This record gives sequence, C-alpha cells and structure tokens, in this order.
Amino acid sequence: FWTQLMLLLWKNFMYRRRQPVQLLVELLWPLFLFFILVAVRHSHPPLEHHECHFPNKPLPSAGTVPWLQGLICNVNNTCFPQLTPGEEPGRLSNFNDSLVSRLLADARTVLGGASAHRTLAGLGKLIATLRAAQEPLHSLLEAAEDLAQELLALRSLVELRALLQRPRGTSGPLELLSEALCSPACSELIGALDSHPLSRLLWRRLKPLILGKLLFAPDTPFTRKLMAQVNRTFEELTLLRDVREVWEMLGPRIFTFMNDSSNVAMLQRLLQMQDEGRRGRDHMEALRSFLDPGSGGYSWQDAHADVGHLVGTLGRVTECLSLDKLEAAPSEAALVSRALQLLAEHRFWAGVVFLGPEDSSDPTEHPTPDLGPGHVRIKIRMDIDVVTRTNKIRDRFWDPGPAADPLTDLRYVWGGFVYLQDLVERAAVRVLSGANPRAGLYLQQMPYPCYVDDVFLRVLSRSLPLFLTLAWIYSVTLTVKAVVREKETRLRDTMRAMGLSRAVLWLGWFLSCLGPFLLSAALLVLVLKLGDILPYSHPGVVFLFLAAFAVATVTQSFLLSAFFSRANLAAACGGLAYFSLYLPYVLCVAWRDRLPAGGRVAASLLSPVAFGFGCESLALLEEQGEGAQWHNVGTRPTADVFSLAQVSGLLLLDAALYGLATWYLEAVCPGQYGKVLVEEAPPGLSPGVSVRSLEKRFPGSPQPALRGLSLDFYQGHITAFLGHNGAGKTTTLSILSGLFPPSGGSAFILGHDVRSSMAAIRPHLGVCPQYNVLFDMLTVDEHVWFYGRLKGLSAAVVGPEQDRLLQDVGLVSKQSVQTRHLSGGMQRKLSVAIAFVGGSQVVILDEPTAGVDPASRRGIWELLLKYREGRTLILSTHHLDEAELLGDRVAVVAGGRLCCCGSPLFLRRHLGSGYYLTLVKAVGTPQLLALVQHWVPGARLVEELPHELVLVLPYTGAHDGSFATLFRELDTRLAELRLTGYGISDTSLEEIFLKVVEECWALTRQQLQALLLKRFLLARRSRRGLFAQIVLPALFVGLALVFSLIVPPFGHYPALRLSPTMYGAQVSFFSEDAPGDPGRARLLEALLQEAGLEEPPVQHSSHRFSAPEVPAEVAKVLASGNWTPESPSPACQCSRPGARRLLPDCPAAAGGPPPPQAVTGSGEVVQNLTGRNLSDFLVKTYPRLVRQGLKTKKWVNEVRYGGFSLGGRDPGLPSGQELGRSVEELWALLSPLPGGALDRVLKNLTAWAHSLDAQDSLKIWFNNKGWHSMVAFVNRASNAILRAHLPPGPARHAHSITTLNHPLNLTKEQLSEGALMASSVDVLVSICVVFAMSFVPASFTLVLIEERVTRAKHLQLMGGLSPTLYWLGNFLWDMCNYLVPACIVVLIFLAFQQRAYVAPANLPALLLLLLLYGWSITPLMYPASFFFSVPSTAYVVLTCINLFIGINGSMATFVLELFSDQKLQEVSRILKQVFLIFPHFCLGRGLIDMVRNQAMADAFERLGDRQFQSPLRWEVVGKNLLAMVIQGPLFLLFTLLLQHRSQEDVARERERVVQGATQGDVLVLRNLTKVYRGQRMPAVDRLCLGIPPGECFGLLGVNGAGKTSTFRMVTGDTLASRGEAVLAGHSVAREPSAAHLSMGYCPQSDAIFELLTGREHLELLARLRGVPEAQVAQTAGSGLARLGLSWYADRPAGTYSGGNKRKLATALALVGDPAVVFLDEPTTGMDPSARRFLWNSLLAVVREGRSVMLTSHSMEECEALCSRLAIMVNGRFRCLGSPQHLKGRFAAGHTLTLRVPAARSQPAAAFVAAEFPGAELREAHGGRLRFQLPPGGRCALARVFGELAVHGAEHGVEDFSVSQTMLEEVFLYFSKD
Ligand SMILES: *[C@@H]1O[C@H](CO)[C@@H](O[C@@H]2O[C@H](CO)[C@@H](O[C@@H]3O[C@H](CO)[C@@H](O)[C@H](O)[C@@H]3O)[C@H](O)[C@H]2NC(C)=O)[C@H](O)[C@H]1NC(C)=O
Ligand SMILES: *[C@@H]1O[C@H](CO)[C@@H](O[C@@H]2O[C@H](CO)[C@@H](O[C@@H]3O[C@H](CO)[C@@H](O)[C@H](O)[C@@H]3O)[C@H](O)[C@H]2NC(C)=O)[C@H](O)[C@H]1NC(C)=O
Ligand SMILES: *[C@@H]1O[C@H](CO)[C@@H](O[C@@H]2O[C@H](CO)[C@@H](O)[C@H](O)[C@H]2NC(C)=O)[C@H](O)[C@H]1NC(C)=O
Ligand SMILES: *[C@@H]1O[C@H](CO)[C@@H](O[C@@H]2O[C@H](CO)[C@@H](O)[C@H](O)[C@H]2NC(C)=O)[C@H](O)[C@H]1NC(C)=O
Ligand SMILES: *[C@@H]1O[C@H](CO)[C@@H](O)[C@H](O)[C@H]1NC(C)=O
Ligand SMILES: *[C@@H]1O[C@H](CO)[C@@H](O)[C@H](O)[C@H]1NC(C)=O
Repeated sequence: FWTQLMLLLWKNFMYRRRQPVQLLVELLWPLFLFFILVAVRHSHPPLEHHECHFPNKPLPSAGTVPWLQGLICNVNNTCFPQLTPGEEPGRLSNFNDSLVSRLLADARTVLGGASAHRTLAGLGKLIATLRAAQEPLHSLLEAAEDLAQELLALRSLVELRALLQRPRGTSGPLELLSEALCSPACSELIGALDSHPLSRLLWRRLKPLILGKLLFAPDTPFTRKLMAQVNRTFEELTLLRDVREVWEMLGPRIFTFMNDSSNVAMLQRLLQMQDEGRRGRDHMEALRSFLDPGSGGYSWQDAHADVGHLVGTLGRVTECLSLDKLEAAPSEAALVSRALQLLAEHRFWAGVVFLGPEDSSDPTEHPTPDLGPGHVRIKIRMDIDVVTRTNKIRDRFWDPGPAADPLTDLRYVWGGFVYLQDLVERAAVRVLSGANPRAGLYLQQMPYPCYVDDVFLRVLSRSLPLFLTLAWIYSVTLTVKAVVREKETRLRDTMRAMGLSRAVLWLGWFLSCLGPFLLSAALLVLVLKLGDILPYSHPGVVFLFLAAFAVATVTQSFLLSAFFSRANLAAACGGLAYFSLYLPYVLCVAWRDRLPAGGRVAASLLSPVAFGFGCESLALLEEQGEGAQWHNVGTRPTADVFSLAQVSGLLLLDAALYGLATWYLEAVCPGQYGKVLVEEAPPGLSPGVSVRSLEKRFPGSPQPALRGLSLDFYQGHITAFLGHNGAGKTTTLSILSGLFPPSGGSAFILGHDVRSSMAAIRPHLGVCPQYNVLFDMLTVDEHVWFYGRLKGLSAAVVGPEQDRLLQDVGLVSKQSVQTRHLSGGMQRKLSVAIAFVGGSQVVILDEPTAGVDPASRRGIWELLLKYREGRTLILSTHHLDEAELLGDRVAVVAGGRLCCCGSPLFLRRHLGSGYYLTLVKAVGTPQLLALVQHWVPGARLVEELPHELVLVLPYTGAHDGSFATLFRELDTRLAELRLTGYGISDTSLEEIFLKVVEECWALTRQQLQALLLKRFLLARRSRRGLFAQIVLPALFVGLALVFSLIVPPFGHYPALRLSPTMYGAQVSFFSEDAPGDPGRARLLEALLQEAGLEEPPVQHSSHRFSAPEVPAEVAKVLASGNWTPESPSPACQCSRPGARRLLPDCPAAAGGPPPPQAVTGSGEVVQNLTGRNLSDFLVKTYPRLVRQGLKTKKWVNEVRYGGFSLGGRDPGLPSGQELGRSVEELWALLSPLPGGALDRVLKNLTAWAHSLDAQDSLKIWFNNKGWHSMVAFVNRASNAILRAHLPPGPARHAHSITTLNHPLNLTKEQLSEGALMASSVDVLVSICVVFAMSFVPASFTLVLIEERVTRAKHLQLMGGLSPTLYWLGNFLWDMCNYLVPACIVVLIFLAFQQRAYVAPANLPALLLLLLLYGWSITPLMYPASFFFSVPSTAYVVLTCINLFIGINGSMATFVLELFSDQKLQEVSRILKQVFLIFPHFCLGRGLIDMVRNQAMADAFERLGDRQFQSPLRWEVVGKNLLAMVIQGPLFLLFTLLLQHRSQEDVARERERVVQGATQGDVLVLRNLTKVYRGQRMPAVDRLCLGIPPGECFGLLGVNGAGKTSTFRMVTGDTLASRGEAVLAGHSVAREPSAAHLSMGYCPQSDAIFELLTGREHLELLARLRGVPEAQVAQTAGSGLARLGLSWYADRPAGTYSGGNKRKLATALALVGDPAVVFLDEPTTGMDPSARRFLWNSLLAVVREGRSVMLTSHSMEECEALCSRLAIMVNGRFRCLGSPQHLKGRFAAGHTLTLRVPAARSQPAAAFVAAEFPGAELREAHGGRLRFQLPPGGRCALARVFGELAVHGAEHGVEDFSVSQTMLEEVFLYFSKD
C-alpha cells in the first residue's frame, strides 16, 4: 500500500522540481505584498494621549464681563491633565489670577466700608449750607486720610499703572487686553491684527459677531417687543460714551479750578495743617498723600493725564461698535434676498424667523401642537460655512477621541449660534412669563480618559483576508490546472485500471498539494510576528489558524476541479471561481449589525467568510492589550463573536463536507469519459486465453455492444483480430482488462477469471491502449524504473530488466540524453515496450502502429518477433496489410458478433478466383485467349484495360501441368509478343476478407449572401451560447440601474427640530447643590417633570427613587479602603510602556456604588449624583457604557449625553447691596441733575449693584460626540425655567418653546461642490456600462480563432474566396450581432425614464455614441486572432485588457479633473483629454460629460440658468465622435494588411519536361525547388513533373522527403521562393486566384465545423461555385447518394466517425467540378466500406475526365485505383514511371512461401534450392517460409509450376504461395535490411 503512495509522492516531487520558474514566483509572490503591508504599517505608528480635561464656557445670560472674558481666553481649548477649579461643586469661575476680577473685588471691598465717611461729609456740607442761609473739617480730613491709606494698599492699581506707561511695541492692543484679562483708528487696529497671525485668526473669528446684522421676518408688534427685549443687552453695553462725554465736560472745569486758582487752594491747605497740629505725623502723611506741595511726587497732573488717556482708549475701542445691528424684513423671500445681499459684503450674521403656530407653514411637521396661544416656534438661518451640517446626527465611523478641535468640530461656539439661541430664549421667557427670571447658564464638556489612537487595527481587520486571497490565488490556479491537465489525458484512468485505487490517488494529491501552502503560511506567520503587524501574540495559534485555512482551501480547490474538462479553460476559470466566493464576506461586514446570529454559522460555510470572521475576532482580541495566546483560546472576547476554536472547528467541518461532496460527485460520469463456419483445431492446444459467450449492454445503447463470443485463443501464436469501429472490439478489450467487470459469460484467463483473481492476475497480464502513457517531465530511465517498481518487481533486480529492455529497444544512446518532450514519433516504440516490462504471458495490443513512420515500423514489428515465443499475444489493429505478416491465426468480428476465424491458408480464403495472372505491354487479345484456352480451358477474363490484361485462374482443379505448359509457350512467345513482362499473384486477403464479412456584380453578391447565410446558421446553431453572450450583459446593467441609486442625491439640508428626545433612551443628571431655597426646589421639580416623570402621591413619592444593590465583593473592597462619598475612587490602571490598550479597564469597585435611579415613561434614566466629584465618577464609568458598541465601531450609541448641576449662588463677598446704598446716597444727595446726564448712569449703577446677587446658576454638562446635544439641552433648560416660573395650571401644559435649525439654501460655490464633486451614482453607472459593454467585442474573436487554429480558413481560401469578401462578411455579421444589445439597453433607459437620457436633445447623442462605439470597437479585436492559439485564454486576456484600459483612463482623468489644487493638474488632464485614441476612454468621457452637463443644467434650471447646454456641441462630445469615426476604418485597414502581409525513367521524364510542355498536361513543374530555412539543406531541389489530366497520379515518400512542401507550394500555403508550378495553363505566381479557383483540395486535417452539418458544407460550397439555386438541392442529393449519408444526413459533421470526416472532405473537394483534385492522406484508419466508396468515387471522377493527384502511406489502394505512381525521398525522385514497370525494374525478384504439416525445412528446401540457382532465405519458419528466387529470371516461372505439381507427391504440403514482385517489395527489402 505504501509503495505506490511514496511512488506517487516522488513523481509529484519530480514534476515540481522540473519547473523552477513557477516555484520561485509562487514563493516570492506574497512576500512583496506583505512587505508593502509592513511598510504601510511602519508609515503610521500609533499615538497615545493622556487623561484630558476642559475649561468652563460662560454665556451672555450669565453676565457681560465673564462672557467676554471666556470669549477672549478660551479661544485655544487647551487640554488640562489635572482637574479644573470650575468642575468642583463649590467654585464656578476660575479667573482669580485675572486682573479684572481682583480690581472688581478690591473696588467692592473698599467702597463697602466708606459709607460712613461720605455720609458724614455730605451731612456736614448740608448743615454748613443751611447755617450759611472746625470739627466737620477734622472729620472730613480723617475720612480722606483713611480712604487714601486704603487705596494705597492696592497692588493691582500699581500693576495696571505700570501697564499703562508703556510704548506701543510688542504686537498690538488685543495682546495687551489678553494679558490684562487672562474710522482710521479701526483701520489701524485691523492692520495690527493682520500684522500677527494670532491676532489675525482671532479677528477673523470675532469680526462677524461685531459687524453682523440680525433680522426677523414677522413684523407684528409682538416681534417688536421680542426684538427690544433682545437688544436690551446692546442698549446697556453702549454706556461708555455717556461717561466719556461726562468726563470730557467735567475735566476742563476742575482743571481751570486747579491752576491759576492756586492762591485760594494754598489758603485752605495752609488752614488745614494747624487744624490737626494744635489739637500729628498721620496728618502730614495724609498731606503728602494729597501732594499739596507736590513736586517730587506725582498725583495730580499724572492722575489727570492717565484718566484722560484711559477714557480716550475706551472711546477708541467703542468707536466701531455696531450700534444698530438689528433690522427688519417684511417677507421670508425678501429676508433671504437681503441676507444674501449682506453676505456679498461680509455683513450678515444670522436671520431669525418667528414662525407662528397659527401660520401652519411647517414642511413635514404638524401645523400646531394644540389650539390656543402660548406656543412659539423659532427658525435660525445662517451661512452653511459656519453651522454644522444638518443631514446626519452621529458620525459614520467611530473614533477614540473626545472630539475637541475648535476649528473643525466646535462650530456652534465661534459661529455664535448658541449665543443667539440663549438671547432669544431669554427674551421669549421674559415676554411670556411676565417676570424677570435670573439663571446663569454655563457650559462644561465632560472629561475623557487616557487613550491610544491607532487607525491601523480596524483596516487590518477589514483587509487581511483580501491580501491572503490575492496571495493564494496563484497556488489555487496552479493546483487546479495541474489536476485537470492530468485527468484530461486519461492517465489517471490507466493508473486506476492497472492496479491502483481512488483513495491512494486522492491522498497522494492531498499530500502533494499541502506542502507549499504550509510553507507559505509559516513564512507569513514569521513575517507578521517579526513585522510588528500583530505584536504581543503567540505565533502558534496564528500558525494553526492558517494551517486550518490552508487545508480548507486545498480541499475546496479539489472540489472545484470536478467541473471542467479542459486544461486552459479550468486554469482560467478556477481563479475567478475561487475569488468570487470572497464577496459575501464584504456583504456581511457591510450589514454586520443587521444580520441575526442564526445566519452567521450558515454563512460561515464558505471558507473565506469563516477566515474573515476569525480574523476580526483575532483583531478584536488583539486590541485588548493581549494577542492570541493559550490563556483565552476558548473565551469569547465579546457576547456576539466567535472564539478561535469554533472557527477552526467550522473550517475542518467545511473541509470534510467538501471532501465528501467531491467523493460523491466523482460518480457523476458512470463509465463514460466526460456463422459457425469456423475451425478450432491448432497443432498446439494451449487454451491460455478463453471467453465463453460474453455479454454486456451499455445503458446508452439498448442493443448490446457485443454478443456472445465462445472463441478461445491459444498460446504461442501471434493471433490477429479484425473488426469494425464500434463492433465490440473495444468493448471486448475493456471487459478482458480490469476497466469493467464481466457483465456476462466467462472470461477465464489462464484458468482463473479476471474478476475472481482481481490483482492476482495482474503479475501476468499485459495491456497497451491506443493512447500513450507518458510523462513529459520524466525521462525513460525513471519511467521504466517507476513502472517496474509499481508492477511489483523487486528493486534489487530492476536494473537488469531496465538495461536489458533499453538495449533491446535500441535506445542506449538515446536514454542518457534524458529528454521526453524533445522527441516525437520514436516514443511509440518505448510506449509499446513498456507493456513488456513485467514479462506477462498474455499481452494485449490495440493499434501499435497508429501513425508511426514506416522507416521505424519494422522496428516495433521486430519486437513482436522477439516476444513471439513463450507468450500469448493478442493484437487488434484495423489495417490489414500488416496483419498477414504476423498472422498465425485470424479472427473476424462484425456487429458485435464473431463472423469467421481460422488460419490464413486456403482453409479460410475460400475464394473462386485462385490466382491473378497479369500481362503488361510496352500482340492481340484473341490470340492470347485462344492460346490460354488451348493450354487450359479454365480461365476468366476480368480486366481488359489498355496497357494491361488481368486473368483469373480458378483454384479448383489447380493442375499446374497445364499452367506450366501455357507459361512455357509464353516463354517461347513473349519475346515476339512485345509484352516483355507478366506475373502471377495469389489471392489478396482484402477481397476475401470483405466477401466473408458480408457472407455472415451578381456573382460577388451571391457569394456574400452565401457567407452571410453560413455565419447566421453557425451563430444560430448555438442557441444557449448566443442567448448567454447577448442577453446577459445588457440586462446586467439594466437591472443594476435601479439598484445603483442607493446613495441619496445632494440637496438642501432639511430643517431639524432640536430636542433631547430625538436620541432615544439615555441617562441624564440632575445633580444639585445648596438646596436651601424654595425656588431651587421648584426649578428641580420643573426639570423632573420636563424629563418625563410623573408626580406621585407623597406616600409613594417617599420612595420615588431606588438604589441598585451593590455586589458583595465591591462592598468589601470599598470597606477595606478609606473611601468617602467625596474621596477618590480606588484606582484605575493605564497604558503600560509597550503593552498599549485602547481604553483603560479597571475593576468595578472604581466609581463607587451605583447611584439611585428611576425610569420615566419615555425610557429615559435619571440619576441622583450629589456628594461626589461627579467628574472622577464619569472618568471611571465611561468605558463600561461604550464597550457594548465597540464590536462593530460603525454607529456607536453612547448612553450618557448630558446632565444638569444646580450650582447655587457663588462663594465670595461682593456685598453689592451696600454698594447700591452708597451709589444711591451719592446720587440723591450730591449733584442731583434733573436732565439725567448723571442720574441715569447712577441709576444703572444701582441696578447693577443690586443685581450683583446672582441668586442662582446652572451648569450643563454636554457630550460632544452627539452633534446637537448642546442646543437640545439648552432648549430643555430654557423650557424647564419657563415651566418653573409659570404659575400652576393648564397653561403649564399648553406653553412651550420649540427651536429649529435651517441653513440658508445655497450659494454658487456650494452649487459647484454639491452638484458634481460627489456624483457617486453617476460614476457607478458610467463605469458599469463601461464594463458590461466591453464583453461583447471580445466574444467575436472566438470563432475566428477556432477557425484559424484549424485549417478551415485555409480550406475556405483554396476556394474562390477572396480575403476582402471574407473580412467584410465577418464585419457585417458582427454588426448584426452587436445591434441587439444596444437596442436592449436603450429600451431599458426608456423604461427607467432616466432624466439625462430621456430629453429630445440628449437621446441622439446616446444613440450615435453606442452605435458608433460598436462600429469602431469591433475591428480592434480582429488583429489579436493571429497571435493567440487558445480561444478561452485569448477571450479572458482581451476582456481584462479592455476593462483595464477603459477604467484606468476614465478614472484617472476623472480624479485628475476634480479636486484640482494646482495648475499642474490642469494642463495634464487637458492633454489626457486630447490624446483620445481609445474608443473605451472616448465613450467614458462622452457619457460622463453628458451626465455632468445634465446635472449642472438641472441644478441651474432651478435658479436662473440662461444656458442651452447642448449635449451635441462640438467641444463637448463632438471631437471624440469625429476622431473615433474617422479612425474606425483604420483598424480594418491595418488588420487586412496584416492578413495580406504575404506578397532512368526519371531522367527521361526530366528531359521531356525540360524540352517542352504538353498542352494537355494540366500540371507542369519546372525547377521545382523548396529550400528550408536553418536546416542547411533544401527539402526539394530542381525537380519537374508533367501530369496528364486523363489519368490519376500518385505520389509517395518517407517523412522528411519534402512532399508536404510540394503540396503546400502548389496549394500556396508555403511562400514560393523559387520554381514554376502551373495548372491548366494558369500560373500560381502570375495569378494565384485563377490557380485556386479550380482546385479541389482534401487534406488529412478534419477542417470541419461542429455545429455545421455535411450537407450544409456541401450546399455552401456549391453556392460558392456558381451553381444555380434550384440545382443546388439536386447536387446535394447526388453528392450524398454517391457517398450514402442516409443515416448521417441530418447529423452534424462534427459528430461523425473517423472515416466520415475524410469522406465528407473528399465530397466537398469533388463538388463543383474542379480542374484538378489533390488529396493528401485520404485513407488513414477507417472501415473498408469507406475505402470502397472512395475508390468507386475516384474511378468515376477519373473516368469523367479530370486529374486527381493522391498522396498517402497505403499505396496498395493506388496500385488498385490509379495508373501512375512516383516515389520521392529528400527532394529527389527515384522511380517516376508506370507502376508495373516500377515493380519490374527495381522491385526485382519474387518470393515463395511453403506450409508443411510436418514443418521440416530440409524436405522442401532441397528441391526449392534445386529448382532455382539462388538460395536466398528469410524468416525460415514452419508456419511460413520466404525464398527469394534469382531476380530478373529470363525464363517463365513454369519451370517450377509443373514441377510443383509432382512434388506434392514427394512431401506432404498444406499449400504453396507465390508473391510475384508487387509494389510493397520495397517494404520487404526494408524489413530484411
Ligand atoms: C476627585 O477625584 C480626584 C482623583 O480622580 C481627586 O484629585 C486627585 O488628588 C490626588 C491627591 O493629590 C492627586 O494625586 C497627585 O498626583 C500627582 C501626579 O503627578 C502627584 O505628583 C501628587 O503627588 C499626587 O499624588 C491627583 O492628581 C488628583 N486627581 C487629578 C485628576 O488631578 C480629588 O481629590 C477628588 N475630589 C475630592 C476628594 O473631593
Ligand atoms: C432655496 O430653496 C427654497 C426651497 O425650495 C426655494 O424656495 C422656492 O422657490 C420657488 C421659486 O423658484 C417656489 O416656487 C413657486 O411655488 C409656488 C407654489 O408654492 C408657485 O405658485 C410659483 O409659481 C413658484 O413655482 C417654491 O414654492 C419655493 N419653496 C419651495 C419649498 O420650493 C428658494 O427659491 C431657493 N433659493 C433661491 C435663491 O432660489
Ligand atoms: C433696539 O431696537 C430698537 C428698535 O428696533 C432701536 O430703536 C431705535 O434705534 C435707532 C438706532 O439704534 C435709534 O436711532 C432710534 O432712535 C431708536 N428708536 C427708539 C424708539 O428706540 C434701539 O436703538 C435698538 N438698540 C440699540 C442698542 O441699537
Ligand atoms: C440706563 O441708561 C439709559 C441710557 O442709556 C437710561 O435711559 C433709557 O435709555 C433708553 C435708550 O438708551 C430708552 O429707551 C429708555 O426709555 C430710557 N429710560 C429708561 C427708564 O430706560 C435708563 O434710564 C438707565 N436706567 C435706569 C434704570 O435709569
Ligand atoms: C493653541 O494651543 C496649541 C497647542 O497646545 C499651541 O501650539 C498654540 O501655540 C496655541 N495658540 C494660541 C493662539 O494660544
Ligand atoms: C496750568 O497753569 C500753569 C500756570 O503757570 C501753566 O503753566 C500750566 O501749563 C497750566 N496747565 C497745566 C496742565 O499745568
């Protein structure tokens, strides 16, 4: 068992080693791909980011100073690793380092304690004034001293002063403002801003807010009140001008009172020193503070100058205030127009629409929520370049980031949308409520944990199977091609029938093909591990996975190899079939979430899908910081993924299923590869081979293939078997061997049945089929070694058998060369010798001389002479002339039944015609007849043709005395008879064999009409093929049109409603601080009610919230540590050095116990989170929520989006109440101005001081991944505030605010973008119609190629067919074939009503484009027919090249034209649109331009278009059409020029031809010379021949003689280098058409069409030869009648027998009556009845008066059919004469055979040598003798004849036979030597 196993393994290894190029490329193919992958990975290393925190952001509702402070400081959004002060529950602002806050606090704390001083001063002044109609001075002095001392202890004043006295260097004003915080003057400010890029970008972001223009469409007084309430903040802001002008008016007055009022001031100051002196050092320090004698110090002048400078700076800052940025518009359309006009000068900011519920103008929305007032709806319109897009909510590809980038994602902040929303909401709540609520809103972004960003892992998981499949496609194709090639040549059948079993072959193939896959897998695992692609993973698991996949793919390849039956077809189709199974993985991964878990296992049946699922599981497990390892082989990383063990099990199950399916399907072909006149009494009775009434019945044929055969064979005799094809000979051979079991009868061989003995009869059996059994890569030595080893011979003595056989076959010199496919013809003798290696007693041969050269034929025959002893041999060969030489006994079968059998002596050849007496001439028939009758009455006259006379001598009464007297008289008369020659031949076995077989301008118009009919019939006969190759390509795109519009077309962004409920179920916060206030409780209750919670009764409300239970281990961990509700969580690990993780993972004890929660009616979850950080909790608990959606990473649904914290008051001491008291005391008492110039200012200062309480605040935590969370939560907060402030009642339910979002429709550049720069559906349609239409043009070359490889085209050309007409007809038929799919696709476009292809202006463009596309694309495929030799591979290559060039050119030019950045891309595409040439690229450009222009017309016709945009314009599609139509005929011209690129008797006949030419002689040859290139010797050199037309000429020769060269030169196949060959007086060189018009050519090649029938060919030829239409039918009838064809009339010519092909070729040649008919090898292995019809037809045609020249190997026919023969060797004639003279001249002597029952040589040889002087002998055997009498005997043969008549009495002789020098005497001479 093992022996054949490793023999097969060694044979496969020998195959593999002999093709180094394939092995090297197979090894090196995936290495480059994985090197590319490794380089790609090396390009982008992973990134790491630490834990991140963000600062707070205020809003204008909170205040003015904090809002601007935030706007200025938090421009940059720097991430903070530590905690920020704003997130703690207590603090709100984080700007104590800010100078402004310190200044405000200092001012408040100083003015708080100064009330007593100012009040005392005021009351003193008033009492002094009242008494007008010293102690107050002292009190005022002390108060001023105290205030001066207090203001001295204020550093912030010192820093601000030091800031003021500085030059104007550095950068500009805003940098100084930022340092202090964190109109030509305006023109200079803008210039300074543009001076520095930082200030440049700051001003770019800030300017639209400053210089905007707010608008509102409705103009009712309600909206006017709303707008006034809106800009109340702007009204308050523009107050600095009032104080500026107040200072500007007051300063001059006090200044005038300051200087030149010096005497008076000195007077009071001198008065006030002695006031304190006589009542200390504190006073003069106060005096120095006043600086009354101020020269060294600086108080007054500098204070005045600095106050003026600061006021001027503030005025300059406020100079460019917008002042009035609020306008109104009457209508929405007018609003849009005015907004666009403002956008023209960069003035527009945002438009507001107060859409009312009563208006009912709501697209896709309810007109109103309910009847009655109290509902307000607001739209905000802004430029699309600012507001975020409004088409999708969540990102389509999850990223592991916090999404904090102010330029890209944070658009609502620097666009000002939130500011306007907050202002409008505050105005609306103020107007609706009727009160003045206060709530400072703050925005806080939730923190994000430390993470690692790596884009490579997801694409790796999505792309690894693709790389593996493209890596192993080559190996799959090679394996399937090798298997199919082996199974095609039936060698597997020989191995199975010769002793092997199916299991051994399958295991050998498996273990042969499992090597390279495992080697590649090992190399890939090594490069993956060492390439850092999959780090931290143990290689063993990956290697096992890859090995399982390799096993699955190799068994899948074996399964795939069970469909095809052609080598190259299988090689081409296997790769496509295997790659086509990978798409379902892509389809599944696209719809990953949709598919249920039930279908996953079902889809995993295909190997690539299972591998992809395993790969994604491996990648997901890799991302968790630990690759594949033994720790977690059987653990599922996620709830809905597969562990690797399940994947491996599924792979092995699939492999087993595929193997079993292949084993079952191997039986799809059962078996198919897709009269008693006898004698049994030999002298040696050795029944070695015997069959007794065998029976078998094939399923296809109801009649049994072979009937009962009771004949038995005998050892020691070379028995011969004769029969017809399909007459049971093949069935008998199959049954005798092990191919099929014996169905009936007995087949006992050597006493044991073949079926009973099984393998025990193999050691002594010999089978040699007609098909060769050889291996191309091996050589003869290992061939015989392998065969001897497999047959069971011991390897010890295999060497002697090997060398003995190789020396016996005479291949000693040719075995050391070690070449198999480098030799031809010789291999037959080696193949037949292989059957003799085992020394089997019984050997079977089937056609051992099928096509071998005669010069070696005797060779193999000699081998049979070497093994004619001690062995039984049974040969079954169709021919007869070889059978007689080796025939000890002969058996005959006919119709699956034995007819006769016996021995070739008279016991079998019972024929009346005994001997044939031939008389030749160089006189008179009556005289010869009278002489013959006188000598012997017995004589028959059968032949009387001129120059010969054949008589028949009856066998009965063969009295040799009378014949001897007759021939002696002839010897005494032949001298004067002028005959000078005669002969007596015996009965040829052919005639007796047959007898016993039946004993038991209009011309070319009709030519092209015929060609069109032929093409139409050929196309129509393949019904399924034509439908498949026409209907399918059109309907593919036809049905793909409707399904290609998945991608939505671009359009206006829809109006979106903003609300938290639009996301779904989620988790929110309502954390609260300082609950000691009824208003805060009311606000919290309003928030709870708005969240969707119902107020329960108090008894149930007591337990309205429930705390989830804590696990025991978590509680134990918390208790073990020291954890408080505020204290930090236990811990949480991070990314270790090297061991990176996507997200931190730490135990559930982190974050504390689960907080109490409740569930609302809408599925929302609310959580009560007071008493914590509320920050560390979020950081710890974030990844747990997201981990669920991490499996697919496509549309991740987070739970936490936002939350509220009710921060109340602010820890600090502003004490603004006493500030208001001081301000009102100053206003009422000091300087009461009735005009209000100061009174209104003091009023607003009092209002600000009293409003400084800031009763409460509210912080909103938002998650930025949700795109519209910010505005939704702001709206919810505003609605909750209004609900809280509203009184209880029904109106609470009926009052609400709705905020929407609706960007302005479009501008021009957005049109340019969204009209064509997407074009996804249009591009897909264009490329799809590019691919689908490309298959048709390559389909036409199949027919041309298959006619070119066959000699059918050549046979057609030897008619009257000109190449021009042929090519034109092919082109026209291709037009007719192509016309249908174009109509189908155009009707499809009409059916789907595509807008771009339905208008009256664009339809002709498409029609002409498609039609002319086909017209100009068909001729390009024609030139490819010549080079290629295989149809399917040529079709595949042409289709691939067409698709490649088309898609590459089109997509390259497309991607170049869009996304243009630099002028270099502009020029190149222009050239890429000028080079043209390719019709594929032309069609692509035309269609894509059509669709682009239609799209731009559709976009522009919505607006004012004013452009015709004609599709038919010259510069649009016209140039392509013109260029391609004018180049169309160029391909036809080039291909036609490529096709037409080609531009002693021997001596006496030579002299006769040289001296002149005969007019009657049709064939005249002069200087016949053919010189071969590179062979150093011409094939034929200087011959000549003159063939008369009234007789039939025959030419003969050995291989290499050059006869085929002569035939091809006469035909015209070979270029006529030199020589004259003229037929019928018409020269081939002068006019080849005239020579070929009347030539009837019949080659050995079966140039036939499978679909076409014989009668179709005959009718086609007849109508090509000018036969009238009516006479064509009768000509076809006569042509079939002269060959029969009654049973084959309707059958196609392809499905005929072997001889029927040649007979129909002869019929085709003879039809039309050509001047000369040439036949090359017309009789090669057919039934003798076909030969009978053939010689009948040829005698008829030669009698008709036409010349026929025939050349073949069997010349006996020519002896029996023609009257002139010529032998030629190596281009030199040898005989060239009349056939009888040829035998008389060179064939020389005569031979004699004797058959003696005693089988003793001497008694016969004595008088045989006595009769003639010669003593030549050959093959001296008892069965048959051969004696060569002296050649050229002058006397008659009668000298023996009568003598023989006596010697029958001397010795017992069975019979004597004489061979009187026939034509095959040359073959006898060759056999002898
Ligand atoms: C809320 O939880 C946070 C922790 O999530 C508490 O703040 C943390 O306080 C510790 C104690 O100082 C900080 O540890 C420090 O780490 C630095 C790192 O270099 C180290 O140099 C110091 O010696 C110290 O060990 C920790 O950084 C800090 N957390 C953050 C994010 O900065 C906070 O106290 C909790 N709130 C409470 C208790 O009210
Ligand atoms: C931006 O898009 C809006 C919305 O499509 C455009 O408003 C639309 O303008 C057209 C005028 O070109 C209006 O068509 C009119 O319809 C009435 C019937 O309601 C008909 O009687 C008129 O004869 C005219 O056909 C259309 O109603 C109006 N609205 C919609 C929803 O289509 C707007 O014009 C676009 N921007 C610009 C600058 O055009
Ligand atoms: C707020 O809006 C109102 C009306 O829309 C403005 O009232 C007028 O504003 C212009 C220029 O701003 C003044 O010239 C008029 O005298 C104002 N008339 C009245 C009756 O007030 C108001 O000015 C706007 N507020 C601001 C700061 O511009
Ligand atoms: C606050 O200052 C304003 C001046 O800017 C005082 O006068 C008001 O001015 C606006 C327009 O600027 C008018 O529409 C109002 O009618 C004016 N009077 C009032 C009472 O608002 C305003 O009086 C000052 N505030 C207080 C409380 O006196
Ligand atoms: C903004 O922050 C980035 C990143 O830290 C820094 O490089 C840049 O200088 C900052 N720019 C400004 C204007 O603050
Ligand atoms: C004030 O008056 C004095 C008187 O000599 C004069 O010199 C001075 O220029 C005036 N202005 C100021 C600002 O001192």
